[PDB]
Amino acid sequence: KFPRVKNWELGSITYDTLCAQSQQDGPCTPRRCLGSLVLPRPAEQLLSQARDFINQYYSSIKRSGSQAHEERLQEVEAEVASTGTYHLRESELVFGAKQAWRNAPRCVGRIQWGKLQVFDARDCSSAQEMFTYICNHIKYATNRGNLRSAITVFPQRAPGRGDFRIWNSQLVRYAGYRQQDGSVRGDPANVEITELCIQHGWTPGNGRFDVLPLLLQAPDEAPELFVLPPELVLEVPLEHPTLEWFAALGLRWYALPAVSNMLLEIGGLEFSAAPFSGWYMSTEIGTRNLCDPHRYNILEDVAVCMDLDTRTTSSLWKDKAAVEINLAVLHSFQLAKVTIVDHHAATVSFMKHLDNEQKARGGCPADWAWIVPPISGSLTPVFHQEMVNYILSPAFRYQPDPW
Amino acid sequence: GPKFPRVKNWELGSITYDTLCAQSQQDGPCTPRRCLGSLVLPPAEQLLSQARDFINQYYSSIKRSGSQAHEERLQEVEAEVASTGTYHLRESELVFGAKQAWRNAPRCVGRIQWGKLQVFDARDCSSAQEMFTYICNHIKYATNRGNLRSAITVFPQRAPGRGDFRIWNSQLVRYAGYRQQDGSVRGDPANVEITELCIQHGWTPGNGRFDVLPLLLQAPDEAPELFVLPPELVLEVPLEHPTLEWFAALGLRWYALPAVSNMLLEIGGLEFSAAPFSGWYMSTEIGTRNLCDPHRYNILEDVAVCMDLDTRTTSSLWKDKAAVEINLAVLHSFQLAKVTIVDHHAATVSFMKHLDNEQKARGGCPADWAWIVPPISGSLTPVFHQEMVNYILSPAFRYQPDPW
Ligand code: HEM
Ligand code: HEM
Ligand SMILES: Cc1cc(N)nc(C[C@H]2CNC[C@@H]2OCCNCCc2cccc(F)c2)c1
Ligand SMILES: Cc1cc(N)nc(C[C@H]2CNC[C@@H]2OCCNCCc2cccc(F)c2)c1
Ligand SMILES: C[C@H](O)[C@H](O)[C@H]1CNc2nc(N)[nH]c(=O)c2N1
Ligand SMILES: C[C@H](O)[C@H](O)[C@H]1CNc2nc(N)[nH]c(=O)c2N1
Ligand SMILES: [Zn+2]
Repeated sequence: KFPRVKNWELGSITYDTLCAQSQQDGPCTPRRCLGSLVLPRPAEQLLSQARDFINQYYSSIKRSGSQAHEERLQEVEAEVASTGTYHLRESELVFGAKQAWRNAPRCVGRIQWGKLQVFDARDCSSAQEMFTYICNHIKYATNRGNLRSAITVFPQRAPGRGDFRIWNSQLVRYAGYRQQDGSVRGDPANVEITELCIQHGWTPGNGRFDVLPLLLQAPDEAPELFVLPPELVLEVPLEHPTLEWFAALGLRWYALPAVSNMLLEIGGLEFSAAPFSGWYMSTEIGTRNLCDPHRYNILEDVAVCMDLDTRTTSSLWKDKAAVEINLAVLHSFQLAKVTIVDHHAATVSFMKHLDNEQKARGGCPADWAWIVPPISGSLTPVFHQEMVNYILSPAFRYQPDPW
Repeated sequence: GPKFPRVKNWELGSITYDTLCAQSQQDGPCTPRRCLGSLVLPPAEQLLSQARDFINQYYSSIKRSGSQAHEERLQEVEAEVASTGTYHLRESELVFGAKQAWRNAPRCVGRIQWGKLQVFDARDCSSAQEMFTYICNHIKYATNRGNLRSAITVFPQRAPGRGDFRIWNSQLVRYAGYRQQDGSVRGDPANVEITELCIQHGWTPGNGRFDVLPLLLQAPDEAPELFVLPPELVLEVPLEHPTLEWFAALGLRWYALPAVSNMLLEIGGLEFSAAPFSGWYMSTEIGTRNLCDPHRYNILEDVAVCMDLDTRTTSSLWKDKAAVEINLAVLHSFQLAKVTIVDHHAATVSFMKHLDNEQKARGGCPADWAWIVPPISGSLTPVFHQEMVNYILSPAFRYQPDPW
């Protein structure tokens, strides 16, 4: 029942016992594995998730089974029985947010899980106020380049109404403009969201790196548009340690990776706007953002600058240009004094996290295909590490686009 | 949407549904509670139903399902089982089944070539010495002086109460790994045990990093016998770099023929415990895994020092830079020597084409994403962006316990 987990570089073995705490099914069955898929295909239930989560909280502060634990369980029962829902205490919300990050199987940054600033924005009643919270979050998290993990939590979902939602997938994203010639200027991942901004009254730029405005939505209201003041949005010009021409490419990226469209689930309560940020691992920018063919797709441009032979796969021009771009990202961030981690350092620290979690919890849910970096996979220790993937709560989830 | 897994390509935005998985009759390790896809290792009644299924596959493949010859073959199979407990394949059925087992292998990126496989029937083999003759013929044919050709040699199947035909070596060609007094390993550390078994069984060992191992071959109920491959049969490629002149001075080399020799071939309930198969290398197998794994030759640091990189800090990407050059050295050296090899870009491009072929022909293709994606430059290849469904179809190759 408990799976054996082996590391093939070192020959070491552990057993995951934590997986038995899973209450939520993933996409696999004994007939077929679907672990490579990106997205997923009443009082009694809420009450039991609420109890489990409260048990988790009192166990975390070592006060499991005390009177405060007992009376808090009664408070939750009393509230659900009367209202069909309940509310979290602030410190509970703080615990739940850290735990949702801890439990995220696709996150390689989890050694940092215990260090998270939690902003309680549950007293927010308008899109305008959402914006103020978001701006303070950005300023805090950015901290002049010395990035600090943060989450801001807007009011929970309520059965009698529409959700608070941030329409953007990230707080900072570059616009993508579809052209008459069918190409895309800017970031092709953000075409649809750029078009929505324009529909809701934004005057668009014409650059490759136009920071998008935010579409913020209070319950049952049309989303409202807010331009982030450019002084809040820290960006890094990309240059190269040895290649002088690289800077001429005019490439840049923003400092703050801040996911804004996922749902935060704690004790059966759902927070549909709960944006969170940390700092980048270099491959996210250098490899995926700039090199993906359905993104900025710069590989060929860069290789031609390097005067590589582009005529054939076997000169490994792609691999060569990809390394230089990742190096440029590392160099430029370090030069601009902005927090960044390379994929070797991050995966080493992830291995340590796995060992920490083994001792603490008897395992760690991990999604191998997301943990292993998108260049030089087997050069990192996580490649050689077997991993068990499963869903624990508190959790982050995907949710439908609100349009 | 259809009641079958939906499979997306995220580069292109295209969708398919896998209906082939419905044909799987064997459970993998995953459940609704937990995914275990990253784990490397996983009577007459049972046999008869596997047999019937295989015979139906055979007759469907020649477009003769339901026909007299199909029903007669079925009757023939159950009569043979009813009186002996086993049965035997016709020659053309073995050929079909071998190719099908390769086509069904979820972890193989080379499957576009599945229809082109030379199937050597060695089901008459009766000694360890004859296994050696068969293996030498396979190696010569497959190597073809560098113009490599896919091949499989099939020795006799498991029989009840009778011992197995086994090749102890994991591949027909492997380098020795000698444990040193300083605790280190000279040669390939993956091969420490088999090397030590060969010496026990009377091999006089070398003292190099690239000593070709002898074969340990086991006929039914006999102790295994040792056979040295005549060196003229084992094609090897000395490694050099196109621009970095000192690379050749490292004395690195690899062999031409990747020939897996310890896997079990299952066809219709029948188990062929000895059926070595071979193709040609994808360059990352050698340049990235065999040469750069910390637990293999582990040459990353040596090469990066030669390249004069800053090995004191992760963020110089010294590991990534050296790896790329080692991989380019592998491609270049194999090309120069005119030995068949394919890079990870061309290999994955042709695997996508294979996925498209199989969608039309069978309605899906079992594929293990973590194995299909190459170990350098993953997201630079098109398979990274392709969702995959993994399941077990039969005929199949299986891992089997080491015989010692
Ligand atoms: C502190 C620095 C952090 C680093 C270096 C980091 C790194 C990463 C990486 C590389 C991924 C895979 C993303 C992709 O390639 O699409 C990821 C995913 C994820 N991270 Fe982290 N992360 C950090 C902080 C955080 C924080 C603060 C949270 C929440 C509080 C978080 C929650 C998540 C979640 C839920 C995912 C999965 C999202 C998805 O499926 O796209 N991470 N992270
Ligand atoms: C024609 C050129 C071929 C290429 C380039 C190729 C490539 C590969 C690669 C890269 C793997 C992943 C293994 C690893 O990295 O450890 C693999 C696995 C596999 N291949 Fe292929 N292959 C070829 C031919 C064949 C042939 C002829 C067969 C058998 C008839 C075959 C059967 C298998 C099987 C059963 C596996 C999974 C077993 C394992 O190694 O774990 N391949 N192949
Ligand atoms: C907090 C944090 C820090 C960090 N360094 N990195 C991250 C991952 C995000 C940024 N770099 C990529 C990830 O973006 C998150 C969104 N995931 C993209 C895949 C996806 C999801 C849902 C629907 C789709 F259609 C597609 C988070
Ligand atoms: C026929 C063919 C052609 C080709 N290019 N490539 C191949 C795969 C083999 C060679 N390059 C790596 C693979 O070797 C397969 C053996 N390893 C499987 C994993 C494993 C399991 C148990 C214990 C272990 F130590 C390792 C086959
Ligand atoms: C299809 C496949 O699952 C998809 O391309 C995944 C693979 N691994 C990944 N890993 C990370 N970290 N981020 C990603 O976006 C993806 N994409
Ligand atoms: C832990 C993980 O399952 C293991 O290291 C796998 C990953 N992917 C692989 N992919 C291939 N092609 N070959 C391998 O040996 C491995 N090793
Ligand atoms: Zn699975």
